Amino acid sequence: ILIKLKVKGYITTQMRRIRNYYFSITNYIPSTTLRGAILAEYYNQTGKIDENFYVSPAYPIKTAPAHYFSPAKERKGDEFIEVKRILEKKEKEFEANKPIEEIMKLEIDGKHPKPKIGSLITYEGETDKENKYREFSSKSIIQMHVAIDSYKGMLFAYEYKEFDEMWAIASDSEVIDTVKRIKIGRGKNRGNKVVDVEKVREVSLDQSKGLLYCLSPCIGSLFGKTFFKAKYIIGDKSIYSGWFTVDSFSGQKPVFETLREGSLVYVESFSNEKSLMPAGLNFMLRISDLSSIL
RNA sequence: AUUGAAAGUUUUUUUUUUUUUUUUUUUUUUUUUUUUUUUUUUUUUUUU
Repeated sequence: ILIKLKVKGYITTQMRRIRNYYFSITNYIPSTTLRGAILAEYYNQTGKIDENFYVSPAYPIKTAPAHYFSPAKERKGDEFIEVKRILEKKEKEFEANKPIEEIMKLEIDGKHPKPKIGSLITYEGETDKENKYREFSSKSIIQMHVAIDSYKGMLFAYEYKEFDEMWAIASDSEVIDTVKRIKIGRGKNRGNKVVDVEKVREVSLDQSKGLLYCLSPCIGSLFGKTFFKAKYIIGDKSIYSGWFTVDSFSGQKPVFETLREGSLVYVESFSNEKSLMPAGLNFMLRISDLSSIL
């Protein structure tokens, strides 16, 4: 199921507390934060919360994290290209005994590109088989505040981010039906401008064996709980600081490093354990190209 | 129930002082109140 967020306002994101300041880190909005906001709205409306809810991280509309096979033609530019139906043209021979070092040959032409896995990329145009793309840059501001009882005693600062329409995939539930606007950010009761959630057409994506684009920061296994095994993993390491309930005591702030978002992993088998989509991770999917947003 | 939270960018400061729209500039120069008109006509210093 697809959702739409007509944000068009200044909101915050992952903060890096420094002394007493706060700084923007992720140019996008992480699934955990969204899920927390959407569940807080449910709690406000009713209070009965459910942990079976999963929502993909939202990204600016018509944008997507970058993967390895979507590099930038310039070593310092922001213009990205890739082949139509690349993953079908890629993969495939993964069934065959084809050397991976030969598989990841990006020298389609002279002056071969350099990729930046996990960056916000905006679709641009057709341009025959090689689709035009552009890196996404957002607007940020600084909001500093004073502390009084008439007379200053301390100081604080914040960094807000400007976003256009936002899109994300969630779980089919009445929660989104009964929730319309969600306070999002570090300061939920101070600093929000405008927020809303729009339901749109249902989305049916298939998760099965084969090369899959890990939208969320996937993790192969945790605490020995094996989720899936991958032939070859292409991406980057990430650090996860989120929330998950294990029913009984405790169940907050579990820190476990993971794969960076947009990493390419060739998984050939899964497991039937407690899926980590509600924990905001493991939102892989099979796509023909980045045009899967359509 | 967002990793997560709660702080007014606030107090405080007069756009104020110095400077006269001032000096010089005669409402005067010229023009005869003259010009035609007889203080005139009528009347016995006088009678019974």
